Parts: sequence; C-alpha cells; structure tokens
Amino acid sequence: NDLIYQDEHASLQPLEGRTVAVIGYGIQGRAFAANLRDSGVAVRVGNIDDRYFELARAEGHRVTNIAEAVAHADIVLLLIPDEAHGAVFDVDIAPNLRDGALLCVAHGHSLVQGDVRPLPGRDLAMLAPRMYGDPIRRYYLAGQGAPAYFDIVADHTGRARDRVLAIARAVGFTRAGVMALGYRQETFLDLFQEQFLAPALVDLVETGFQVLVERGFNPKAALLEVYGSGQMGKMMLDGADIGLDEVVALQGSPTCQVGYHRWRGRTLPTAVRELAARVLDQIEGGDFSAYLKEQASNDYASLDDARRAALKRPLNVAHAQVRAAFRFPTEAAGGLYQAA
Amino acid sequence: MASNDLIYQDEHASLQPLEGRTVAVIGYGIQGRAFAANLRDSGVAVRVGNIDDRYFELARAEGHRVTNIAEAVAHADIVLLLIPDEAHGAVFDVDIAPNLRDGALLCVAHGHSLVQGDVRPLPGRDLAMLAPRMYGDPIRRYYLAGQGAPAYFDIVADHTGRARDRVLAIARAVGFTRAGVMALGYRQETFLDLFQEQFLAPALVDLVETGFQVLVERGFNPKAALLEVYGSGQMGKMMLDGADIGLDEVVALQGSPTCQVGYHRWRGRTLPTAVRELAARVLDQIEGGDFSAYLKEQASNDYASLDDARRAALKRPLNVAHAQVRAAFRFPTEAAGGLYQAA
Ligand SMILES: NC(=O)c1ccc[n+]([C@@H]2O[C@H](COP(=O)([O-])OP(=O)(O)OC[C@H]3O[C@@H](n4cnc5c(N)ncnc54)[C@H](O)[C@@H]3O)[C@@H](O)[C@H]2O)c1
Ligand SMILES: NC(=O)c1ccc[n+]([C@@H]2O[C@H](COP(=O)([O-])OP(=O)(O)OC[C@H]3O[C@@H](n4cnc5c(N)ncnc54)[C@H](O)[C@@H]3O)[C@@H](O)[C@H]2O)c1
Ligand SMILES: CC(C)CC[C@@H](O)[C@@H](O)C(=O)O
Ligand SMILES: CC(C)CC[C@@H](O)[C@@H](O)C(=O)O
Ligand SMILES: [Mg+2]
Ligand SMILES: [Mg+2]
Ligand SMILES: [Mg+2]
Ligand SMILES: [Mg+2]
Ligand code: NA
Repeated sequence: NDLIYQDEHASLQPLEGRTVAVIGYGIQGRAFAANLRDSGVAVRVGNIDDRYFELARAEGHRVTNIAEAVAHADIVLLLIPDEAHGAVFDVDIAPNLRDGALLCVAHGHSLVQGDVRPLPGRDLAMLAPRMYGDPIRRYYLAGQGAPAYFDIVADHTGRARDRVLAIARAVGFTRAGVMALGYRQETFLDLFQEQFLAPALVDLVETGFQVLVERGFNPKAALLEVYGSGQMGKMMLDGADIGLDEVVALQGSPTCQVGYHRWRGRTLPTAVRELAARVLDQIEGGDFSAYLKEQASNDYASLDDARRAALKRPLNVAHAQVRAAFRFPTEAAGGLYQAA
Repeated sequence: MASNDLIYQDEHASLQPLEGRTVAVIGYGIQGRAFAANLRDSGVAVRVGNIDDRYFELARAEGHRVTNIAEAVAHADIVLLLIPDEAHGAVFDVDIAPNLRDGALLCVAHGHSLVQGDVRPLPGRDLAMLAPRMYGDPIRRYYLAGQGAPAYFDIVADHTGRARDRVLAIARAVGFTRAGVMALGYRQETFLDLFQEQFLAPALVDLVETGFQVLVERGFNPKAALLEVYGSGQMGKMMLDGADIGLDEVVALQGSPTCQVGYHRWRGRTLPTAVRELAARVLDQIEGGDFSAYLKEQASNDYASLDDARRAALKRPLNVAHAQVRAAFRFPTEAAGGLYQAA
C-alpha cells in the first residue's frame, strides 16, 4: 500500500545545526531556498556565474560557486537542469560532499542514466515536487503545500529518510503529502506528463481555436473560450480538488451538463492512446534520453528556435491581442522570494 | 479584423444608469447568486425572483428580498433571467412578459433561448444578452479582489435607446468591465459557448483520462498517475497561468530544460486529423438544431438521463482514483462559507 507523509509524519528536528546547500536558484532552487530560510533552516546557494547568482545575492542569500557551497553543507539539493547533473556531480559535488552528507535530486532522470550515483559513506535521495516554483512559494506563504514523491536510493547514515522528509516539511510538501515512489517510475511518469499530456492539452486547445476560426467565429472570442477567459484552467484546477466530472455537475448550467455528457468518453480516436503508448516507449527505452543529450548541444540552440517559432503561431498571435484587450486577474509577485 | 472588436472596460461604463432603479435577479443558481451578491455590494437595489425550491431559502438566508418570479418582475426596472435555458420559454410566457414594465430591460446570459425564439422582443421594452465567460464562484472571488471575468453582450431590442448603457451598468456592477465586455451577436455566442461545452471540455477530460488509463495499464502507481494527469493541480495551474501569459510561454518560463525539450518534441504533433473532424461534427450538431432537439428531449423529464450520466461518471476508474487521492493528499483550498453574504 502507499506510504504518504504529512506534517504529523515529519519534523525539522533533523535539520537542527545543519546547513543546506541549494545548488541552482532557478524555478525549483529559488522556491526551496526561500522556504528553507523562512522555516528557520540554515541555507547557502551554490551557483555558476550567471543571472541566477546575482538574483540569489539580491534576495539576501549567502552565494558562492557550487564546490564551495557543497564543502560547507550537510545536505545538498541539486536543483539544476538534468543534462548538467553528470559534469557538476563528477567535478563539483562528489569531490566535496562531506562524509555522512545527503545529496538530493528533484527528478530521477540523472539516477536512471547513472550520471548521479551513490557515494561510499554518503546518502542519496530523490525529493521530486509535483508543481513548479511560484505555486510552491505562494502555497508555502498561505500555510499550504504541493505534493512530492520521494525515494531513498542510498542510506549510509540510516538517517536519510527523516532528513529528506525534514527538507520536505521545511519547503511545505508534507502540508499536501509526500509519497514514496521509485526514482525510475518518477522519471518515466514525469517525462510522460511533459511529452504526451501537456502538449496534447495545448494541441487540443489550439485545434478548438483553429476549427472555430475556420468556421467564421471571432478570433478573440474563440481564444477566450478555448483557454484565454481562464474558464478551462479554472475547471482543471478546481477539478484537482473535487473531480473533473464533479466540477461540471456543480458549476455547469443544465445546458452545459447535457452537452458535456453527450460527448464525454467519446471524443478521441484510438490513435491518441496509441501515441501515448509510443511516447511512453520512447521514454522507457532511452530514445528520449538520447534526443535530450543531443538537444542540450550548443546550450539548447534547437529549443531556442522552437520557443521563438511557437510565439509566431496563430494561437499566440491571438493571445497577445486578447491579453492587450482583456485584463486578466493577477497578484503582485514583487518580493515573493524575499524573507517573510 | 481585430480593430473592429468593441470591448468595454470600467472607463467605458458607469453605475449612473442604475440610480433609483431595481434589478430583479430571476434565479439564484450558479450565475444568479453571483449577480445578486455583486449588485448588492456595488450599491444597486436588488430583488430575487425564484420558484419554491432550495434556492429560494438560500436567497433568504443570504439576506435578499425574495418572492416568486412574477412579483420580482412586477417591481423591477431591469430583469436578469438566470435560470436554465430550457425553462426560459414557459417562465417568459407566464411570469415575465405579462409583468415586464414599460421601458424595462430583460437580459439573458446565453443566446440559446433567443436563437430558439423562446425569449422574444416585446413592444415598448429592451432585450439584451450579457453572457459571462466564467462560472459563479470565480466571478464572486474576483469581484471581492477588485477583479472580474470577461463577458459578451448584444443589444437585441432597444425601445428606450438606453439599453446599451443599462446592460453595461449591470456589467460594471457585477465586475465584467474590470476584465472586458465585448460586443458579440447572441447567435454566435450560443454556438461558441455550446462548442466549448460539447467539444473542448469533454475532449480535455477525455485526454486527462486517456493519460490516466495508459499509465495504470503500463503498471504505474494509480495515485501518482492521477496526480500527474490533473490531481496535483499542475495541469490546471499551467492552463490558468497560460490564460494570463500564453500556454507555450508558461512552459518556456516554468519548465525545466528537460520538460521544454520533451514538450517541444510533441507540441503540434499529438493529434490525428480525426479530432479536427469530430470538432466540425459537434459544430454541425450545434448550428443545425440537432443539439437543441437533444437538449429539449433531455429536459422534458426533469433531466432524468443527465442524473443517470452524472451518477455513472462517478463510477469511472478516474473518479474512483480521484476519491482515493483526495482522501490521502491535502489540496490547497480557500474557506467558502459566507462568500455571497454582504461585503
Ligand atoms: N521546473 C519545475 O517545475 C520542476 C519541478 C520538479 C522538478 N524539477 C527538477 O528540478 C531541477 C531544477 O530544474 P528547474 O526547472 O529549476 O531548472 P532551471 O532551468 O530553472 O535551472 C536554472 C538553474 O540551473 C543553473 N544551471 C543551468 N545550467 C547549469 C550548468 N550547466 N551547470 C550548473 N548550473 C547550471 C542556473 O544557474 C540556475 O541556478 C531539475 O532536476 C528538474 O527536473 C523541476
Ligand atoms: N453556469 C455558468 O457558469 C453559466 C455561465 C454563463 C451563462 N450561464 C447561463 O446562465 C443562466 C443560468 O444558468 P445557471 O448555470 O446559473 O443555472 P442553475 O442550474 O444554477 O440554475 C438554478 C436556478 O434556476 C432556477 N430554476 C430551475 N429550473 C427552473 C424552472 N423550471 N423555472 C424557474 N426557475 C427554475 C432555480 O430555482 C435556481 O434559482 C442560463 O441561461 C445559463 O446558460 C451559465
Ligand atoms: C463550468 C463550465 C464548464 C461551464 C460553461 C459555462 O461558462 C456556462 O456557459 C454554462 O452553460 O454552464
Ligand atoms: C510546468 C510543468 C508542465 C512542468 C513539469 C514540472 O513539474 C517539472 O517536472 C519540469 O521538469 O519542469
Ligand atoms: Mg514534473
Ligand atoms: Mg453555457
Ligand atoms: Mg459559457
Ligand atoms: Mg520534469
Ligand atoms: Na476579432
């Protein structure tokens, strides 16, 4: 059965007198560093010479190169892009990781690939959040959290489990739940969400926009209905709480509910489930891993080209027009990662 | 052309047309409760007209002046018909049309009853659509935070010549002008709204469910599979942040390079031609009257078939997994008690 840790199952006692080195200050690193500090945990940032180094300094952290951070740390969180783990592990982390220290990754991919490996005398774990940084930080400040998966890969000390779960409690994940899941399963599951589900959801939204525009509908209205009004996202986020079919039962007019249930369970041909299986096969059999290693070349040049090209697509041209014309509800984000 | 769109914000609307006027909110459901609460908090005189059911009692519990529909209409300058569309015809014929004052304005929140001829222009009166693009709880939460949701409007009949400023005064009072209120014909609004409900919403959920089913079949932990396809809130957060800054932009901003490379490997390539073809079939059913005939049949027995479909959907593996996940993982929520009581 499942092992799910909440606040009752974790404590900050294991972090008493210990220093955490957050390696990276990106989407995850900034959120971990901010929440650890506000939870009363001694934290240091290790970072290469880029904008994230300057940002960590601007937000009041003790910031050094990665080797120096690791050498002054009891716990090391490797929160940099996965393709970078191998070289940083070999050169900066492994030579400086104290005897009895804990190294944590936030995704299983570098463990599956053998780029991050158990070290004699040291602990190794995965603590993999199921949400990006801004919500982890916003939830933390509101007394809430996002879920995470964890795995104890190597435990020399016999104290790795409570130290990993203490980090999880300090960053807020035990407010939701931290479930035991093998790092190989986390890797394949996580990549599947990114490679099948996220693109399929955006492709469906784009398909709806294209068909409406083809059939003579107002492009601003078409863009608002398929996602830009926030209704489809609100349905999906409220659905996380109460269930997706339940949101329609509770919030839908009878007209809406009758229409929804006419086509619910009937919209997709078998080619969709077949492509999901093909994506999982690419993930499980190393084809994506090889593709990722290639794309990391000249600092992700091909990704830069794909990012720029996507902004020129009709959906994103229409998004810029709608967003300039309709005010979307936002909250001020200035100072979000400064000390609370 | 994009330049042709007529979009009103707060600077283009005022509460002045509502000075000394009473709005009758007919119905106190998903839309009715939000309209009533926001109108009252905006300083607009509001009454609720409702049949004898749980919504009558809720309106009283929430401090409103509540009567049957005919009495509400008889004492109002503006009437908002916020009940299910299939009920518009009988309520219009029996309770509204005979009681609507000279020079009063009737608004619907969906064009379907206008397309079908169940709600019609009345000599000496005004008729309009103000169609919110969001359900009630967000309209209310946004309103209380000084925000709003978009809406479409159409002036169908304007005896007084004052219908536009009165419709937009309602829109400002309920908060839609804080986002934007765009002119769109009631017929277009009808088909567009139905398309969102019959193609896009069920396809998004079917896609989430297909992901869940494939993961469970391939031996993944069902709780984890459920969390990743939506239960974590990540896919919802992606789509809601995407509404702000763009869907491809959320991935560029918030995704690890591993995530962005994976996403861009399959973006624009996941769906076969048959999905597009199905979207066109659903539009054909909506535009040609097939869906209107289906809906009339479904309603004719107080939605008995919908009750069966709602109960059957809760038994699907995705929804069984949802209850297991929800029990075991705490989801961030905000207290909702008293949300619709006076500010
Ligand atoms: N983004 C998310 O929502 C998310 C969620 C869960 C897990 N993760 C995991 O968290 C880890 C960090 O991902 P992220 O999304 O925060 O990444 P990111 O793209 O925000 O990472 C930027 C950070 O990485 C550093 N960096 C980049 N290239 C480097 C290199 N070659 N050597 C050293 N430092 C380098 C930068 O200086 C900066 O500190 C990854 O293992 C990722 O899979 C990400
Ligand atoms: N739900 C939404 O998010 C939403 C959004 C925009 C537009 N609309 C439109 O708003 C209107 C109201 O829809 P809703 O979703 O609030 O409905 P709902 O299902 O919440 O409506 C319940 C209300 O309708 C009343 N009602 C039901 N059957 C009735 C009958 N036969 N006679 C009289 N009153 C009756 C009930 O007493 C109650 O006040 C519709 O035109 C709908 O298309 C709904
Ligand atoms: C809850 C969401 C799917 C509803 C679509 C709504 O905007 C409304 O048009 C309705 O008829 O319910
Ligand atoms: C924003 C969302 C689609 C990203 C998936 C994230 O949880 C993370 O796994 C990543 O690698 O970026
Ligand atoms: Mg992830
Ligand atoms: Mg509707
Ligand atoms: Mg709608
Ligand atoms: Mg990931
Ligand atoms: Na337009």
